Amino acid sequence: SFRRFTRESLAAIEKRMAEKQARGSTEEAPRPQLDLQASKKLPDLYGNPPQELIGEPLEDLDPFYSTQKTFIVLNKGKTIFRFSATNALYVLSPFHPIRRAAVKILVHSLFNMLIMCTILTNCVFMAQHDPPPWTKYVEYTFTAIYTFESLVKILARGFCLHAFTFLRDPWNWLDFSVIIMAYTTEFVDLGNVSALRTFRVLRALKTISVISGLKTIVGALIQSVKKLADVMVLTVFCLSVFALIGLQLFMGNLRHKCVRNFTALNGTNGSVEADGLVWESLDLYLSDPENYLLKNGTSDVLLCGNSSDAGTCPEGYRCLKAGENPDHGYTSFDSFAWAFLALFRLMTQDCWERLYQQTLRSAGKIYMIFFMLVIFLGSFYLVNLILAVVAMAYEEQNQATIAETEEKEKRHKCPPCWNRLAQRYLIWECCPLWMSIKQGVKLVVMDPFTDLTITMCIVLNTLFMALEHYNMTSEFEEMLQVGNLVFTGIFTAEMTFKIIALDPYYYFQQGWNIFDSIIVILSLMELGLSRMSNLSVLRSFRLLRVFKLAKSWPTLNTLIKIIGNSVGALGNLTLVLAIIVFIFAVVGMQLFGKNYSELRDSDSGLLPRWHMMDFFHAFLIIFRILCGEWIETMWDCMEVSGQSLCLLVFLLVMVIGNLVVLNLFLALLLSSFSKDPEDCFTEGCVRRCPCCAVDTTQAPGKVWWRLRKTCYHIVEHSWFETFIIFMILLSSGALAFEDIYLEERKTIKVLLEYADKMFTYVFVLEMLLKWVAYGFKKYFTNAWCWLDFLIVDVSLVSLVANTLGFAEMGPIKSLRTLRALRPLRALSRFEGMRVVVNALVGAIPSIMNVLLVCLIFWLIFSIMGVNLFAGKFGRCINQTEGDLPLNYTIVNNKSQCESLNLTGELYWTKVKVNFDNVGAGYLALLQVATFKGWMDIMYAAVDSRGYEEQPQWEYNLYMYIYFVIFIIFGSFFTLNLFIGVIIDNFNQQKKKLGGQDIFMTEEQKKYYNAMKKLGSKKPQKPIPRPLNKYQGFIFDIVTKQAFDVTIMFLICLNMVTMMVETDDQSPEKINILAKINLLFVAIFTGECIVKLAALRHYYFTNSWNIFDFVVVILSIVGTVLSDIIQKYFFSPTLFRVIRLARIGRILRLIRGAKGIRTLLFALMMSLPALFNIGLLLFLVMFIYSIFGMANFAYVKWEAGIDDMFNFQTFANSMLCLFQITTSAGWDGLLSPILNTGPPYCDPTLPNSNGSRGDCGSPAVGILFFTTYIIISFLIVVNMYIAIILENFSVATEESTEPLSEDDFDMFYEIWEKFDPEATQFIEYSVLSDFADALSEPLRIAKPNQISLINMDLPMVSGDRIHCMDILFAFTKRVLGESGEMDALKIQMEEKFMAA
Ligand SMILES: CC(C)CCC[C@@H](C)[C@H]1CC[C@H]2[C@@H]3CC=C4C[C@@H](OC(=O)CCC(=O)O)CC[C@]4(C)[C@H]3CC[C@]12C
Ligand SMILES: CC(C)CCC[C@@H](C)[C@H]1CC[C@H]2[C@@H]3CC=C4C[C@@H](OC(=O)CCC(=O)O)CC[C@]4(C)[C@H]3CC[C@]12C
Ligand SMILES: CC(C)CCC[C@@H](C)[C@H]1CC[C@H]2[C@@H]3CC=C4C[C@@H](OC(=O)CCC(=O)O)CC[C@]4(C)[C@H]3CC[C@]12C
Ligand SMILES: CC(C)CCC[C@@H](C)[C@H]1CC[C@H]2[C@@H]3CC=C4C[C@@H](OC(=O)CCC(=O)O)CC[C@]4(C)[C@H]3CC[C@]12C
Ligand SMILES: CC(C)CCC[C@@H](C)[C@H]1CC[C@H]2[C@@H]3CC=C4C[C@@H](OC(=O)CCC(=O)O)CC[C@]4(C)[C@H]3CC[C@]12C
Ligand SMILES: CC(C)CCC[C@@H](C)[C@H]1CC[C@H]2[C@@H]3CC=C4C[C@@H](OC(=O)CCC(=O)O)CC[C@]4(C)[C@H]3CC[C@]12C
Ligand SMILES: *[C@@H]1O[C@H](CO)[C@@H](O[C@@H]2O[C@H](CO)[C@@H](O)[C@H](O)[C@H]2NC(C)=O)[C@H](O)[C@H]1NC(C)=O
Ligand SMILES: *[C@@H]1O[C@H](CO)[C@@H](O)[C@H](O)[C@H]1NC(C)=O
Ligand SMILES: *[C@@H]1O[C@H](CO)[C@@H](O)[C@H](O)[C@H]1NC(C)=O
Ligand SMILES: *[C@@H]1O[C@H](CO)[C@@H](O)[C@H](O)[C@H]1NC(C)=O
Repeated sequence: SFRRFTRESLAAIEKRMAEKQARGSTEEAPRPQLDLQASKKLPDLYGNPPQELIGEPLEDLDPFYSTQKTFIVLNKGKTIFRFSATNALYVLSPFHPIRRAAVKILVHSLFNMLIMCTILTNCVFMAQHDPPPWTKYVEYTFTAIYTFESLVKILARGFCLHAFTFLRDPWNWLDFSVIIMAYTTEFVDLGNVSALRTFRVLRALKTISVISGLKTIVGALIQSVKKLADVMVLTVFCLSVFALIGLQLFMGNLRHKCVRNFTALNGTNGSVEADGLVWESLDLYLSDPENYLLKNGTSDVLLCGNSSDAGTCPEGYRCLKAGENPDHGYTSFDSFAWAFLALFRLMTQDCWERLYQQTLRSAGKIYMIFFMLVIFLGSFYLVNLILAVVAMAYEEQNQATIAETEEKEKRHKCPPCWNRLAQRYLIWECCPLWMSIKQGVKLVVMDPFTDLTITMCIVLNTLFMALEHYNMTSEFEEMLQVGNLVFTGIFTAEMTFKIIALDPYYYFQQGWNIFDSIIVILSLMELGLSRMSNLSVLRSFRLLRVFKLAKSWPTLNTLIKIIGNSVGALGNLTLVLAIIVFIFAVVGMQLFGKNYSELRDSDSGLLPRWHMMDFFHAFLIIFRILCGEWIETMWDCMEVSGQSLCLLVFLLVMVIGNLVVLNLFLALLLSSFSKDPEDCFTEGCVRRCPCCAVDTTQAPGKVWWRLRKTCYHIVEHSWFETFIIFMILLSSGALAFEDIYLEERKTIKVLLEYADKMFTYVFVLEMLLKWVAYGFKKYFTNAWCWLDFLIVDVSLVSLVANTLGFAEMGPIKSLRTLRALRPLRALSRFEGMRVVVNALVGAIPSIMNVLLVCLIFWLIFSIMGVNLFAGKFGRCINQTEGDLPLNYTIVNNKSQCESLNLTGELYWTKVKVNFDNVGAGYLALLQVATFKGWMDIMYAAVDSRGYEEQPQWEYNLYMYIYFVIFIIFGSFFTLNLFIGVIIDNFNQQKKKLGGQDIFMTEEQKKYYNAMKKLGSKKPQKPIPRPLNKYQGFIFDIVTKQAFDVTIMFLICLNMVTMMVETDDQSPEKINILAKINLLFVAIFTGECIVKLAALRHYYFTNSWNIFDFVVVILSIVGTVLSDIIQKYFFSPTLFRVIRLARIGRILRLIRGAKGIRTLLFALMMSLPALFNIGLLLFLVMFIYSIFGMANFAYVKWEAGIDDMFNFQTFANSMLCLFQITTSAGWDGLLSPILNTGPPYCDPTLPNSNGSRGDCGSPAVGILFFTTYIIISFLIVVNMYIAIILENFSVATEESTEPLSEDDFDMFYEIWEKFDPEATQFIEYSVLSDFADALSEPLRIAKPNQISLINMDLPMVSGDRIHCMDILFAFTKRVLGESGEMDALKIQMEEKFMAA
C-alpha cells in the first residue's frame, strides 16, 4: 500500500459512501467476506513479512462489505486489529498523534503481558480472610492500572459515537463496571447494607483475555444448551408427576414416633399423670423431647408403624403422630416443594438409603415397589437422555469444525549459534588411540538377548518393595537394603555401559535415555542422604521404574497418550475448569464466612468439620460437591445463613461443574479414539477297536440301533422339555424355606428332604438317558453340558456321603452349602439370557487387558499409602463411654494406657479398615474410589500422629492432597480407558455379525421391524349432515384451535387445583377443593359427551380417542361413586389408592407435545433390550441371596444391620441386595461381619441351631461383596450402552415413500389426448418425435427413451410397445412393489387387462 497515510487517500471513498442510498446503488449473500478477522495470522495474499511496516495504519485491503472507514493494523505477530475512523468531536482527528500513540500501544503485545502480570497477583490478595490493615493502599495501585487500559482503548475507537466503538464488543463493557466501583467507594458514604464487596471477585473472568482459545472454547461450551431442548421439559414433567404420586401416599408419615405410656385425667381438669409427675395438657406432653425414645447405637429418633409389616418399639411405649420432622425438618412429604426436593435428591443418587429405610419403616415393606419404579425411570433413563444429547451435539460440532478446514484446504531455530564448534570436540569421542573395548561393548549390548534380562530385574524389584508391613525384625530391613543396593548397582552399570556403547551425541534421541538419566541420578542422590537425620519418605520417586515397561506393553501406551492429551492438546478446558472452581470457592467463602462461629459452643474450641472459614476448606467443599455429595453440607447451611441463598448457589455450582466435567470427559474420549445318530466319536482310537461297525442283521446289531432311535425320538418331544423345566423351577424355588424358623416347623423337614432325594434321582436318570442317546459328543464337546455334569457330580458325592452315614466327618458339610448353584441350570433353556451371556463372554480378553494395568496403577498407590500410613491408627478407649478416643493429655501411647489399665476398663483398638499391608491398602483404595465410607478413612488419616501414638484433633491437615490426587487420577482416566475399550469391542462385534443387533432374538427381531414401520395418515370427513344449521354453528368451533386452547387451559387449572394439599387443615379448605374437583369432573364429562353424533361410530381409530375415554371418565366416576358412599370410611390405605387414579388426567397433554412423543417412542423401542438384562440381574440376585442366607444368620446387630434389614429371612435379604445393587452403601453391612474380638463377640452363645459364636469370618465376606459389586457394574454398563445406542439410532427420519396417489394424472391426460382406454400402444419411431415437450419432469431424455425398447417389455403384434408394462416399470422405479395408492393404479390396469 503506502508507508504512511495521506489526507486525500480516503476522500475518494468518502465522497461516494454517503451517496450509496441514491447514486451508489441506483444478490446480497451476507458472508464473512473471505475470512480476514482479528486475532489471526492468515497468510493468504503475500505470505512474506514486511521489512519495517509494523505499527502503522493500512489502506484496508478488504471487500467493501467490511471496509467503510475502518483500517487494519498489524503487529510483529501480524495480528489484524480493526479500527473505524470517524470524527470524535472536539478538535480530535483520525490523523493526529494522540491517536497514533494509542494505536501503537494497543497493537503491541508488551502491555498485554502487563495485564497478565496484574490480575493473577490480585487473585492472591483476594484469597485472604483477615487482610492486614495496610493492604488498602495496595488496592489503589491496582485501580491505577486498570483504568489505564480502558483509556487507551477509547483513544483508538471512540466511546459510543458512530460504530466499531469500545462498547460494541460483548466482552468489553464487563470491565466498565469494574471501573465504576474502583472510583465509587472511595468518595461515597457506603450504604447501610454491607457484604456487597464480594462483587470484586468477578474480574477473574478477565482471564479470558489470555488467548483466543479461551474465547472459542467458551463459545463451544455455550453452543450446546440451545441444542439441549425439551429434555429438561420431559425431566420436569416426570419429576412433577412422581412428586404428585408421592405426596398422595406418604403424607404426614414422617412424624410417627412412640412416647412413654399415658394415663387418664384421674379427675380434675387438664392434668395428665405419669410416674408421679403431672403435665398441664396434651400439647405440652407430646412436645417435650424427654418423652421420646432413641434408636440404639445412634443419636436419632425411632419411628413406628401401625401396619402389620412396619415394626414397633418395646413394651411401655405407644406410637403416635407428634413432634418435628427428621433431619431438622428439611426432608418430608407434607407439601409440594419438599416432595420435589426429595425426588430431585432421589434422582441424583445422594444419600437415599436413609430416606429409603425411613419410609419403609414408617409406611410398610410392601411400599418398596414404589422405589423400584422410580430408579429405573429416574436414575438411568433421564441421565442417559442428557448424555446422548450432549454427545450428539459435541460430535456434530467437531464434524463441522473438521469439515470447515477440509473444505478450506481443497477449494531460524538456532538463537545462540555458538555450540556448533563444540561439536568438533564431540561425536569423535573414540579419540585417535585405538581400542577394541568399544567393539566388545557394542557387540554385547544386543537387543533380543540382554534387554529381556533387564526386564526381569525390574519386575522383582517391584515385588521386593511390596514386602512392607507391620511388626518386622531386623532381618527384613537387612534384606530390603541389600536388594535395593543390588538393583541400583545393576541399573548404574547398565547406564555406564550403554553410554559407552552408543556415542553421547546419539544418546538423546527419544528422551527415554533422559528419563533413565534422571531416575538414576535421583536414586543415587536419595541413596546418599542416608544418615541419622534427613530421613523422610525415601520411596521418593523410585516407584517410577514401574512405568519402564512401556516398551514391552502396548496397552499402557494408551494410558500414556491419554495423560499426555490431558495437557497441551486439550490443555484449555482444564484451565477453564480450574478457573471456575477457583471463582466458586472464593465467592462461597466471601458470602458465608462469618456465619460459622456459633456452631462450636462446646469443648472450648471444637470446630465442626467441613466449614467455610478459610480458602482450603472452601476448596474441599467445592471438590466434594463436584464428586456428588452435597445434601449434608446444605443441611449444615440453611440454619446459620438463610434458606434462599444456599439452595441457589449449590444448584448453580452443581449444574455448571457437572456440565464442564462431562464435556471434558467426552472430548478426552474422542481424542483417545483418534438317519442314524453319531455312534461314539470321530476316527480316533478306532484303530484299536473297530468294534462298532458290526453285523447289523442279527439281534445284537439291531438292538442298539432300535434303542438309539428310541432315545432320539424320546429326547425330541416338547413334553419332556416342559417337564424338565418345571422340575428345575421347583428345585430352584424349594430352597427359600431354609431360614432360622425351620427347626420349629417339624412337618416341613421331612418333605424337604424327600424332595431333595427325588430331585437328584430324576436328574441322574435324565443325564444317563441323554448320555446313551447322543453319544460321547456332548458333555465333552458342547459347552453347556459340562455345567450340568459338574452340578450332578456335586450332588452325587453329597448323596453318597449322606447315604453311607459318614456325614459327620466335617468338611463334608461344606458341600452342603454349595447347593446354591442349583438355580444355574436355567441359563440355557429359555432363549432369553443365552444371547446376553454370549455377548458378555465374547469380551473377556479386553476386560483382562484393562484389569492388569488397573491393578498395577493401584499397586503403586497402595505401596505409597502403606509407607505413609503404617501403624498410625491405634487408640485406646473407655468401654463404658463408648468408642471415642479420650485425649492426648493423660494417655499418649500404648504403654501409658496399658499401665493405666488397672481396673479393666481401657481397651486398645484399631480401625476396621487400615493400611497395615498391601491387601488392606487394596481394600481401602476400593472403598475410596467408590465414594462409600471414605469419610472414616480420611478422618483417621488427618488425625494421625507419630508411631503408635494417640491421635490429636487435626494435627496433620495437609494429607487431603493424596486423596485428591488419587481421585483425580485413578478414578477418571481408568474409567475413560475402560469405556473406550468396551465401546470399541462392542462396535467391532456389531460390525462382525452384520446389520443386526446383538441383544435381540428372532421373535424380537420380527416385532422390532414390524412396529418400526411409520406413516399412517387418514384425515377423512365421515360427518353426516342431518341439518347444516345446528351442527354447523358448533363444528366450526370444534375445528379451530380455540377448542384445544381451552382444553389445555382446563388441564392447567386442574393441575393448579391439585397443586395445593398439605396436612390436616380446617374444613373450609376441604369443601372448596371438593367443589372445584366436582366442577372439573362435570366439565370433562360434558366434553366427552360432545362427541355425540359428531363422528358417529367412525371415530374408533388409532387416534387418542379411547385413551382419554377409558382413563378419564371411567376412573373419575368410579372414584366419585367410591366417595359418595357417605356411610362409613374404613381402611384409608384402601381409600387413597382409589383417588390415586385422578392423576391419569394430567397425562393427556403429551398428545400435543413436540418431542416427548419421540422420546416415549425411544422408550418403546428400547424395552425389549432391557427385558433380558433384567431377567439375568434377577437371577444373579436370587443366587447370591440364597448363598448369603446361610452364613450371616446370627451376626450381631450393629451399624448398618437392624431388625428390619438383615439376612434372617428371604424378604429382608432381598431388600438388602436391592439396596446394595447400586453400590448405595455397603460399608455399614461389611463392618458388623468383620469383627472377631471377645470385646465385641461371645464365642459361647446359646444359639438355637447347632452353631457357636456371634460373628462370621471376613475372609468370605470380602469376596462376597467384591464379586457382587463387580458383576453389578458390568451389567449396568451393558444396560447403559444399549440405551444410548438405541437413543442415538432412533434420531432419524429418512423417507417411507408415502406419496403415490398423484401419479396417474399424466397418463390420464395422455389417454384423453389420444385414446381414453388405458390400453393403447406406442412406437419408438413416433415416440422420438412426440415425446419432446412434457411438463412435470418425471420423464427422461430422448436418447434414454430409446433404451427402453428392451427394458421389461413384452413383444406382441408387429413389434408394438405395451403401455401398461411401461406404466408398471415406471411406478416400480420408485416404490412399485408394495403400497396402497399405486396398488389402485395397478389393479385398474389389471382389470382393464381382463376385458
Ligand atoms: C491463578 C488461579 C488459577 C489459582 C490461584 C490460587 C493460588 C495462586 C493461591 C490460592 C491460595 C493462595 C495462598 C493463600 C495463603 C497463603 C499464605 C500466605 O502466608 C501466610 O502463611 C499468611 C498467614 C495468615 O494467613 O495469617 C502466603 C501466600 C499463600 C501461600 C497463598 C499463595 C497463593 C495461593 C496458593
Ligand atoms: C454484572 C453484569 C454486567 C454481567 C453481564 C455479563 C454479560 C453481559 C456478558 C458476560 C459474558 C458474555 C458472553 C461471552 C461470550 C459470548 C460468545 C460470543 O460468540 C460469538 O461471538 C459468536 C456469535 C454469536 O454468538 O452470535 C457471543 C457473545 C457472548 C455470548 C457474550 C455475551 C455477553 C455476556 C453474556
Ligand atoms: C457475584 C454475585 C453477583 C453473586 C450473588 C450475590 C448477591 C445475589 C447476594 C450477595 C449479598 C446478598 C444480600 C445480603 C443480605 C440481604 C438482606 C436480607 O434481608 C434483609 O435484611 C432485608 C432488609 C431490607 O430489605 O431492607 C435480604 C436479602 C439480601 C438483600 C441479600 C440479597 C442477595 C445478595 C445481594
Ligand atoms: C517430577 C519428576 C520427578 C518426574 C516427571 C518429570 C517430567 C516433567 C519430565 C521429566 C523427563 C521429561 C521427558 C524427557 C524427554 C522427552 C522427549 C521429548 O521428545 C521430543 O521433544 C520429540 C518428540 C518426538 O519424538 O516426536 C518429548 C518430551 C519428553 C518425553 C519429556 C516429557 C516430560 C518429562 C517426563
Ligand atoms: C496440590 C493441590 C491439589 C492443592 C490445592 C490447593 C492449593 C492451591 C492451596 C490451598 C491451600 C494452600 C496451602 C495453605 C498453607 C500452606 C502452609 C505453608 O506450608 C507449610 O507450612 C509446610 C507444608 C507444605 O508446604 O506442604 C505454605 C504452603 C501451604 C501448604 C499452601 C500450599 C498451597 C495450598 C495447598
Ligand atoms: C507423585 C505420586 C507418586 C504420589 C503423590 C503423593 C503426594 C500427594 C504426597 C507425597 C508426599 C506428601 C507430603 C509428605 C509430607 C508432608 C509434611 C506434612 O507436615 C506435617 O505433618 C506438619 C505437622 C507438624 O509436624 O507439626 C504435611 C503433609 C505433607 C506436605 C505431604 C503432602 C502430600 C504429599 C506431597
Ligand atoms: C471410664 O469410665 C468410667 C465410667 O464412666 C469412669 O468411672 C467413673 O469415675 C469413677 C472412677 O474414675 C467411678 O467410681 C465412677 O462410678 C464412674 N462414673 C462417674 C459418673 O464418676 C472412669 O473414670 C473412666 N476412665 C477410666 C480411665 O477408667
Ligand atoms: C379448668 O381449670 C382451670 C384452673 O382451675 C379453671 O380456671 C378453668 O375454668 C377450668 N375449665 C373448665 C372447668 O372448663
Ligand atoms: C438396643 O436396641 C435394640 C433395637 O432392637 C434392642 O434389640 C436391644 O435389646 C437394645 N439393647 C439393650 C441392651 O437392651
Ligand atoms: C402401655 O400402653 C399400651 C397401649 O396399647 C398397652 O398395651 C400396655 O399394656 C401399657 N403398658 C403399661 C405398663 O401400662
